Parts: sequence; C-alpha cells; structure tokens
Amino acid sequence: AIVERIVNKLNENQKEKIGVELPSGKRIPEFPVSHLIRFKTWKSLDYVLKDPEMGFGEGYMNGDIEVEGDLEEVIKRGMTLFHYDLGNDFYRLWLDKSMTYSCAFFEDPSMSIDEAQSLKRRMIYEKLQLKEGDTLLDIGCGWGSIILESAELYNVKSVGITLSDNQYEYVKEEIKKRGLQDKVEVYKLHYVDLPKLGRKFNKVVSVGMFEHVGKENYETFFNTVYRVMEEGGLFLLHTIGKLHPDTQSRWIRKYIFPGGYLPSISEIVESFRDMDFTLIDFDNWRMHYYWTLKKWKERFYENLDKIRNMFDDRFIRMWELYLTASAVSFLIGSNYVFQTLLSKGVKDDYPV
Ligand SMILES: CCCCCCCCCCCCCCCC(=O)OC[C@@H](COP(=O)(O)CCN)OC(=O)CCCCCCCCCCCCCCC
Ligand SMILES: Nc1ncnc2c1ncn2[C@@H]1O[C@H](CSCC[C@H](N)C(=O)O)[C@@H](O)[C@H]1O
Repeated sequence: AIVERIVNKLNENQKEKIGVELPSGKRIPEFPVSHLIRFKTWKSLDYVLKDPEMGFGEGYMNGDIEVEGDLEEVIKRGMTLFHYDLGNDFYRLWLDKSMTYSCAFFEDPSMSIDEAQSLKRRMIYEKLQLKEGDTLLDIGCGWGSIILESAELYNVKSVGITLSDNQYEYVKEEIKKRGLQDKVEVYKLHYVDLPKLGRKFNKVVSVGMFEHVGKENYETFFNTVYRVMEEGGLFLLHTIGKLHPDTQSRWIRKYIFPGGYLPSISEIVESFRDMDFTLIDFDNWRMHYYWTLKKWKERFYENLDKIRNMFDDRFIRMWELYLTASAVSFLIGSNYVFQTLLSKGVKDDYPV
C-alpha cells in the first residue's frame, strides 16, 4: 500500500526497475525487476519506513534486508528519493600500496588507485610549493605516505602526528626501513598538543583528519595551526564537506566514525574569522571521492575471502554498505571534498 507508492516513486522514468519482496514472499511489483530488496521480517520493513537511513543500514547489516542486483543502484535511488579491531592487515587489503585513507585524484576513472593517490600527493606538494629546506607538518598523517615521500622527493624535514597506535608503529618502521630517521619524525599526538613540540613549520598539511575534529573545536584547531606556523607559511586543509550546513549521518557515527562532523563551506571559513589567514585557493574534488571509494570497494571484493576469514558476515555487510553509501553521497551531490590553501599573513606573490 504505502510500500507500493514508494516502489512506484523509485521507478519513475527508470529503465532498471527496483522491486520489494515482503516477509510473506509477496512481490511488489508482481513482475520481474532489475533490483530486488527482500525484507525478511515485518519489523525490518517497519524500521525502514520509519527511519530509512538507520532502518536500512541496520537491517542490511543484520541480514534482515537482502538486495539482489546492484547495491549501489539501490542505495543511489533510495538516498536520492529520501566492536571490531581494525588492524593494518585489514586496511592493506583495500587501500592502495601507500595506505592512503583519503580522496585520490583521477585524471580518468580507469586510473589505478595507486596512480591516483600518487597524483593527489604530487598536487598537494605543488600547492604547498614544497622545496628543500621547508619544515612540513602533517596533522593526522595516517600511515605516513606524505611525510615519508615529501622527505625523499624534496629533502624537507617532515613531522606527522596521528592518534592511532597501529599507524604510529607502522610509520616508525617505515622511517627505519627507508633510513629517514634524520628527515622524518612521527608522534602519537592530539593536534591540541602541537605547541608542546616547541617548533614552528612553514608548510602544514592536513588530509582527511578535519572531519574528526568536531564543529565545537574548529576555532581551537585553526588557532593551534596558526600558532605553529611561520609567518608567510602555507596551510593546505583537505576535508570532506557540504555545500550548505546539513544533517549528519547517524549510521556512520554509530558504526564507522563516532564524533565525526562534515562541515559546510561557510562553517569551514567562519572557523578562522578572527585570524590572520589569507585565502589562496579553494578546490572541489567531489567526484574524485566517488571514484576513490569505487576502487576501494573493488579491492575489498577482490580480497573478500580473506576478510571473511578475519571478520564475520555482519562486518562485511557493514563495510560494503559503508563504502557504497559513502560513494553514493558524493555521486548525488550531498557531500564534497574541499581543499583550502591558506597563507599565514597576506601573501601576494603566490604563482599564477
Ligand atoms: C520500501 C522501501 C525500500 C527502499 C530502501 C532504500 C533506502 C536506501 C537508504 C540506505 C542508506 C543507509 C546507509 C547510510 C550511510 C550514509 O548515509 O552514507 C554515508 C555518507 C552519506 O551520508 P549523508 O547523510 O549524505 C552526509 C552526512 N553525514 O556520509 C559519510 O560520512 C561519508 C563517509 C566518507 C568516506 C570516509 C572515508 C575516509 C574517512 C575520512 C573521514 C570520514 C569522516 C566521515 C564522518 C561522518
Ligand atoms: N584530534 C586529532 N589529532 C591528531 N590526529 C588526529 C586527530 N583526529 C584524527 N586524527 C588522525 O587523522 C588521520 C585520519 S585518516 C587520514 C590519514 C592521512 N592523512 C591520509 O590521507 O591517508 C588519522 O591519522 C587519525 O589518527
């Protein structure tokens, strides 16, 4: 009844029809469809009707909702209309070789994730005008690809901070393996404690970390960055964001990223309203994250047998929904990726 209206809305002007199978086994529509959503319990259907995001996410995770066909198409049409220990050995199965956990840059969708992450890093180095003698700080350095490669390519002295023990030990070992002990440092450190390093930097980068800061902490974040920068330095901030302030994902917060906040352009910029930062450039990479998440999901499926041997079926459904729904959010224009290049003080000689 209400179910038939929703199915009708989902199929308006669509070649590939979506259908629903009720717990009784009854189909709506009672004709062949391209994508079938099966509800095993009336409770799971009730949940979706009342709360599509949490109802579908938890119902899919728990196995009450099955999808025959293309999960991305189903998630796209629906979103348009409407504890596990994760070790380095899990991430290595679907991130690229450099273990970069952030948006890549694709000259073309056929580009490999490794090439696209290497290009993304090169574009960041170029934006920062990196040169020998610079001091580079990476706030939220993950598995270290930027602090390691910048030192090897440009002979900068680089420092990364991360909150993850697993990342810290991995980067420590990479520094040793590559003989970079005199050029690269890494610390397990919250950004608020950056002044304790007792150092300033003329180049600062932060990629995929700002989403975890929380809106109530933005002024503290930009004040901290300002205070550890040399006058005339450059700060490249790369974050997922929104075009306008909007609702945050309860499902992502519950299962993937507690305490995350995706800010709008206005929320980012007004965070540093009382500070001597000048805007150099603002870059939008939205569709590149769609392609990044598509490549991650492809590699995830390539290694699905091992991942299942490491985690249960509920985890796999959770992770595949995370990668799929996240990709869709960029595809349909709900989320963006923004790169903001700021100077400390008014810089008038940035190249054209
Ligand atoms: C009869 C009826 C039948 C019809 C059924 C059809 C119904 C079909 C509905 C199914 C949707 C359930 C999935 C709901 C999940 C979800 O919603 O998709 C996650 C997106 C979109 O959510 P939105 O609401 O658009 C933005 C506000 N956060 O959100 C993100 O965060 C994207 C993460 C980005 C990647 C992260 C990588 C690297 C990490 C770096 C930092 C990330 C920080 C993220 C913190 C939040
Ligand atoms: N409050 C905080 N202080 C310092 N680092 C933080 C932080 N909150 C999150 N992070 C770090 O930010 C990183 C997010 S994952 C992004 C990693 C890396 N920049 C890349 O692009 O691949 C992780 O290193 C995480 O530990």
